[PDB]
Amino acid sequence: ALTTTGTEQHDLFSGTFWQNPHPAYAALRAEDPVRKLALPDGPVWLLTRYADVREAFVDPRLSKDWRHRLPEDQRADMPATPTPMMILMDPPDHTRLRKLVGRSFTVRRMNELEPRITEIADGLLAGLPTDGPVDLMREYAFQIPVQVICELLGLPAEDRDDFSAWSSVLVDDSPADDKNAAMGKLHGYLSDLLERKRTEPDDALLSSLLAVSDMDGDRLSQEELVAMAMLLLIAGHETTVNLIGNGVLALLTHPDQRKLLAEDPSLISSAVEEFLRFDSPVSQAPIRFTAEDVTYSGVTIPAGEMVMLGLAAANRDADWMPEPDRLDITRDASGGVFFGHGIHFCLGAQLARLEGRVAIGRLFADRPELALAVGLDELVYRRSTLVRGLSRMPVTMGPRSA
Ligand code: HEM
Ligand SMILES: [Ca+2]
Ligand SMILES: [Ca+2]
Ligand SMILES: [Ca+2]
Repeated sequence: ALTTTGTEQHDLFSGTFWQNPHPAYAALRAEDPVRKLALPDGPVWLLTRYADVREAFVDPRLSKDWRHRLPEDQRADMPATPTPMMILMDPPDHTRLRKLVGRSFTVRRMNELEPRITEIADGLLAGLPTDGPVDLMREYAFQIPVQVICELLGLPAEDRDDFSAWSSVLVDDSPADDKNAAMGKLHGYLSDLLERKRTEPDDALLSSLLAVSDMDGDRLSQEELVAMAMLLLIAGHETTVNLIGNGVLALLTHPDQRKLLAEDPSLISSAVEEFLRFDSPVSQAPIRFTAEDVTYSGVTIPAGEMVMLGLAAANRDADWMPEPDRLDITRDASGGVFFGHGIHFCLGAQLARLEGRVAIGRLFADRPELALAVGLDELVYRRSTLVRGLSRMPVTMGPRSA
C-alpha cells in the first residue's frame, strides 16, 4: 500500500485515508507536494499545494485530451474522448460546448429555482421521523440535488433508481469494466429518452438542448447532446450531496460554529463557502494529461502522465489560508479551488451553493436538536479518488422547532 514519505507516514488512497485524508494531504503539502502515486490501474500524480493547484488549472500543458498518454504514432486514429463531454475536452470544442450550455445557467435562471428547492427540502424535512433511525445521506442530502437535477433536465422520476445506480459506479473505486458498462447503460437510456422527447417535448433543459441540436448540428451534435445530458446527470447525483453531508457533519462536530449559525442564520452562505473549503466534496479534480513536461515545486512530471489536482489538500494550505484546519463560518471567503478554476470552473457553482444553503440552513432551523446516532469513528466513507463523501450518516432528528 501507499504511504506519505518523510517525517510522517500516512496511508494514501487506502487504510486510514478514506476515514480522514487530511493529515496525509498535509504531509504531502509539507514534504511531497508533487507526488507520483503507484496506483493499481497505473501511476497518477498528485499536486497538493494551493499555488501549484490554482496555476495548474490555467496551464494548457495540463490537457484534458487523453491521447497525450499515447506516443504520436498512435494518436491519429483515436477519438478525442471516451464520451464527448466538455469536461474531457480542450478548446476549441470545450469553448463551443461550454458557451452553449452556459446560456441555460445564467444568474437569474438559477436563483428563480430557490422557491422550488425550498419546497423540496421542506417536504423532505416534514417527512422525517422525530427519533427513529435516519440515514441523513440517502434520506436528505442525496434527495435534494437529485430531485433538482431531474426537474431541471426533465428526467422521469420512475427511472431514478436505474440512473442513480449507474452514476455512482462511475464516481467511486469501481473496476474499469464496470464503469464502461454503467456509461453504456447511461448513454442508451439517455439516447432513448431524447428520442421520446423529440415526439413529446417539455419545457426543461434536455428538450431545449435537443431543439438547438436539431436546428444546428455543428453547434451541438446528437452524440455531444447525449454526453452533455450524462455529465449534467452525474454532477446532479455525486457532488452537492457531499457538500450537504460534509457541511452538516462539520456543524455536528463543531458546537461553537453550530451555535454561531443558530444565533445568526444569515451566516449560512458564508458557512457554505467555509464547508466547501474545510472538507471539499470533490477531493481531487478529474484527471489531466501532460502534453509536455511540466515543472511544479522543483519536480518535473514528464509528457504523457496522468495528473490529479488536489482540491481538498490545497484548500487547507496554510500558505494560502491562515489556520486552515480551523472551521470558521465567519471568514470572508475568496479564492478557493473547490469548484475548480479557469475554463472548466464549475458550471453548477451557483446551483450547488443555493442547494447547499437551502438544504443545510432549513435542516438546522427545522431540527435544532439534530445529532449523530453513532460515534464519529463509526462513519463509513466511500472509496473514491473523486469525492470526499459519507456512505451513510446515522442521525437522530429530534423535535421540530416551534
Ligand atoms: C458542491 C458541489 C460541486 C462541486 C464541489 C463541484 C466541483 C467541480 C469541479 C472542481 C469542476 C472542475 C473540474 C476540473 O476542472 O477538472 C467542475 C466542473 C463541472 N461541473 Fe461542478 N461541482 C459541484 C456541483 C455541480 C452541479 C450541481 C452541477 C450541475 C450543473 C455541476 C456541473 C459541472 C459541469 C457540467 C462541469 C464541467 C465544466 C466544463 O468542463 O467547462 N457541478 N465541478
Ligand atoms: Ca417518513
Ligand atoms: Ca416548449
Ligand atoms: Ca502566502
